[PDB]
Amino acid sequence: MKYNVEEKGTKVIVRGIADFNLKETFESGQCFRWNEEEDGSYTGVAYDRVVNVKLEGDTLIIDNTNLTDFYDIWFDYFDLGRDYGQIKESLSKDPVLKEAIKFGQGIRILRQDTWETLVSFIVSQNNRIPQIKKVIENLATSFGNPIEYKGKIYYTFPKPEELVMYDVETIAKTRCGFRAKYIFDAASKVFSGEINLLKLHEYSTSEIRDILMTINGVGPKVADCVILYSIGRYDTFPTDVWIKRIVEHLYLKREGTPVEIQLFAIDKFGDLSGFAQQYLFYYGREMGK
DNA sequence: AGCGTCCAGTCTACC
DNA sequence: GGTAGACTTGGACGC
Repeated sequence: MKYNVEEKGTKVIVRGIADFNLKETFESGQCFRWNEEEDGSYTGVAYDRVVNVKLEGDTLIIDNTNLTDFYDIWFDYFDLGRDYGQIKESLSKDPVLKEAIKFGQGIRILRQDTWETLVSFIVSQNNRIPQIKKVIENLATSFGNPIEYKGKIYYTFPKPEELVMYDVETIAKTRCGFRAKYIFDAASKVFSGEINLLKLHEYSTSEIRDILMTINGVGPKVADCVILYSIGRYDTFPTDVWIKRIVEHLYLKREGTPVEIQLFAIDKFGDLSGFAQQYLFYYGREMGK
């Protein structure tokens, strides 16, 4: 992907943007901390930074950042290096995905922080999106570090070291419920060095699954989401109830277990299963099931 | 009405 | 070996 990048004032401008849409990306069910501003731009808190992203045609405007942070953080965050046009063309050979793609032509898989993704999807279990978004912002406000942008105070996502000194009940004050003990166990295990997140990409996909599932409250799904949305292993297909029913209704025309639904997609899509999972998800929400 | 009953991945208990 | 039922918080839907 070829872009013309320039620093201009307190913002960074990227021209030559393709296969990208803010609304579609931030509402594909992968992230939770990005919110729409009145002009249609999005403000979010990731990697201990607060930025506003705005897309005007093929021009991206990232406010409150510098050329150092753009290449070090945001280039890889929005996965700008990858060609989604080739991915869309390849997947479109299946007629079901072609129909799914036309509704989400701008979905890109974000490369989010390992720790935030882990805790975010620990919170996601048996939980609707609006509540997940609320609990995460509670954790941020309660235990995060304050940063300001345009007069308003925003909060970073709490690190493991910033969570270990609190009891379960204190964590439970974020309205997370029974999930509090899982967050407490997750924070304890990373803080002790018992689970290394920086070196986690060195292991195979199956090894990573096993490493993360050692944390109480992390099963296959949470582990899969961390693997896809944070590690960037795209040959995975994280199966939630929604995608199960989407793959059921549109392909097999029967009913299935999360295991066989998963093995059907990885077989059919291969190294592009993660992208396919995104197009079907947003298409699933667009059709209303 | 307002009060109820159901439900949005993982663990635990028990096969 | 496998899974049914419990699980916080809270919003939807019944009558």
